[PDB]
Amino acid sequence: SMLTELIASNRRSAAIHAFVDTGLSTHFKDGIYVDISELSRKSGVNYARFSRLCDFLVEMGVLVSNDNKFRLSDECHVFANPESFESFMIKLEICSHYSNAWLMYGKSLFEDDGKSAFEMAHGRPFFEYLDGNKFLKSNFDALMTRVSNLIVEKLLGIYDFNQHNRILDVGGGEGELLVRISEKVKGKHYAVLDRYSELPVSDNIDFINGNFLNSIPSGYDLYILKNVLHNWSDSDSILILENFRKAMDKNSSLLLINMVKEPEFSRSFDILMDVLFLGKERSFTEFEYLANQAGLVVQETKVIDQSYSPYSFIKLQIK
Amino acid sequence: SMLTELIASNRRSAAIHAFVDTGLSTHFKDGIYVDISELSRKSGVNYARFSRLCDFLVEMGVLVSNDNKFRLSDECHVFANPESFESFMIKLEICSHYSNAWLMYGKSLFEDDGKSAFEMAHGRPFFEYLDGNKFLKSNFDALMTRVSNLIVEKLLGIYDFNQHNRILDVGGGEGELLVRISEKVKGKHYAVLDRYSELPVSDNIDFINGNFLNSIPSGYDLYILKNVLHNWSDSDSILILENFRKAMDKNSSLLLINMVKEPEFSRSFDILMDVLFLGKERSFTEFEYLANQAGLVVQETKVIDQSYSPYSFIKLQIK
Ligand SMILES: Nc1ncnc2c1ncn2[C@@H]1O[C@H](CSCC[C@H](N)C(=O)O)[C@@H](O)[C@H]1O
Ligand SMILES: Nc1ncnc2c1ncn2[C@@H]1O[C@H](CSCC[C@H](N)C(=O)O)[C@@H](O)[C@H]1O
Ligand SMILES: O=C1c2cccc(O)c2C(=O)c2c(O)cc(O)cc21
Ligand SMILES: O=C1c2cccc(O)c2C(=O)c2c(O)cc(O)cc21
Ligand code: NA
Repeated sequence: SMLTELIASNRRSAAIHAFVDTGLSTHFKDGIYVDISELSRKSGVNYARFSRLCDFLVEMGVLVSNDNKFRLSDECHVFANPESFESFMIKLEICSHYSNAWLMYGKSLFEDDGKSAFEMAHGRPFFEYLDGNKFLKSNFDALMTRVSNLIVEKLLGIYDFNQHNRILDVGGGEGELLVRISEKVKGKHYAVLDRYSELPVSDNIDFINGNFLNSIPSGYDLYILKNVLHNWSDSDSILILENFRKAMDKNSSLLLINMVKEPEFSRSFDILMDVLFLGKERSFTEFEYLANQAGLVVQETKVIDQSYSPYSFIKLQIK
Repeated sequence: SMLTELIASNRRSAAIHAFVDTGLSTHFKDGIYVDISELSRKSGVNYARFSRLCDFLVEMGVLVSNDNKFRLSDECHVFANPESFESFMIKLEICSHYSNAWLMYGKSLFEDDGKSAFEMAHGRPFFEYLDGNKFLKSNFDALMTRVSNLIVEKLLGIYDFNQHNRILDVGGGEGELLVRISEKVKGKHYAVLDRYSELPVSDNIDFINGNFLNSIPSGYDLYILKNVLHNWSDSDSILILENFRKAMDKNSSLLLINMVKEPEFSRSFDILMDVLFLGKERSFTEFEYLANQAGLVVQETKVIDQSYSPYSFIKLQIK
């Protein structure tokens, strides 16, 4: 049936997880045809059982079968690279913490606590729990770094960064957005604000330990907020954009950059943001509405096309 | 993207799970259009957050949206019935025990210990663990009961049960197959062999606590073995069929009934049998081979069509 295979959709995720997390996928580099019998002798993986997994991977379109051998498909070459963002995605997707968060999702819909399904399972909100968990934090921060590394080339193309002097990336994570921007845009003051127990170090990057719910530091003329607001509710999103308006002067600009809600694409991510953060995906006009409540105005609006999702580039300034 | 939504396939299962497990799907009986605002006041679910889950269910084809109201699809009416086979399926599919089993699947490929990924996660083989876990056993036994109730109509159609006198259903679970056969085929002796701590009770069904790995009891002219062999290896499958031969005489008949591997259908179930049992999916000829190794001869092979999978009906006698 099609409904029973829809019920059994998790089996598709778990099969890819077993293929990628073990490191078996890293034997399929440069679109080579792998002999599974030779892979069995080299790595010690069970020939008969892994051959059954490969047949299911061929069904999913991850592998391609020819000449009694298997290659990764054109689109699934990323699984050969353990450094790829797709590798970090599946490692987090069906991990025990996410699984337990999903099992509290149903129950979380009836609660008016303000606690996410993640918090009900674990006892702390996502980012606070990550502070005491290397696995979740390292994989999450790594994923955020890879997607930051992918988009940066297009950001520099669509927006002139040389017109600015003092740049702050609010919730910048490991800080790879401004590090890569600073390499191609020279002789500027660069700062990255996030929650740091230990401050990261990089040449001409000012790492700040702070909280964007409490306050943003003033005196900067370019502010960046990439993939933050979709981890928050409307009220918290307004509170963040309010703290920008207090900090920002007349000359200042805020680049609200985020994955955007387009009808054509999947709502699956919208549900994940509800489970992990009690947040949501938003459209251009939804982002614009929250900005208007905070006391900000939309000057420019452009779309950035990434492989996995469309992005919403919004240049905001104060009233 | 197509790759990231294949990676995020677990989100479909988990979204259906939250919809069914809570009992929100039971409000969508007989294809009625549910107002979510009305459902919010009645049951107490968050309006905005459940509305977002419904929009994702519309994308999956579980719900249909017309005039800001949601009904179940023609195929997905089953989710309205909490005692449906599909309702028990999703309740087991992404439960913590299955999740932890899948997370040991990758590691289990490199072991030649004879331990399933389930046993590696939980410390005992599947059925032995179900003895000390009512959640898994009651849901599993219930699922096996519902699929037994679905097939019995077609099974009575394609085989003459009136010719037989003494009937034993080996690994018959709660015994719903023989109970439904006994209701229409009257005046026969009926017995259901399985692993019972406490014997089930039913009108003229002889429930036997036993072990088909150890021996099958002799003195029956009809034997049934439905959806057992796909929970076992080839050697264990041969051991069971050998125990049938030693039990059976020249006039005896064994109905080997099981979900069969057809190229057209998904390999997803084959991987689940590997994770849970170290079992496998098998074709007609593969089933035929194991029977011939055990010293059984095929009399009559037929195909039974079911909604979710094709079934192999193999009549076996000794020689
Ligand atoms: N109260 C808070 N103050 C500052 N940073 C916070 C915060 N709550 C969450 N964050 C940070 O917000 C980030 C959200 S993920 C986005 C990371 C980065 N901007 C990127 O696009 O790749 C995380 O790095 C998290 O640590
Ligand atoms: N060693 C053993 N001896 C007897 N029954 C066993 C067994 N190991 C597993 N079983 C039983 O085999 C069944 C597998 S599921 C099949 C149940 C039923 N025949 C149906 O098709 O619906 C379970 O009920 C399980 O309890
Ligand atoms: O894959 C992503 C992701 C990709 C691109 C941009 C993103 O922001 C994310 C993101 O936030 C995210 C997440 O919060 C939790 C996840 O398990 C996975 C992802
Ligand atoms: O849905 C089934 C199922 C359906 C029909 C016939 C079956 O045998 C099964 C079965 O065995 C099974 C299982 O062993 C574990 C599961 O999580 C789900 C199922
Ligand atoms: Na390896």
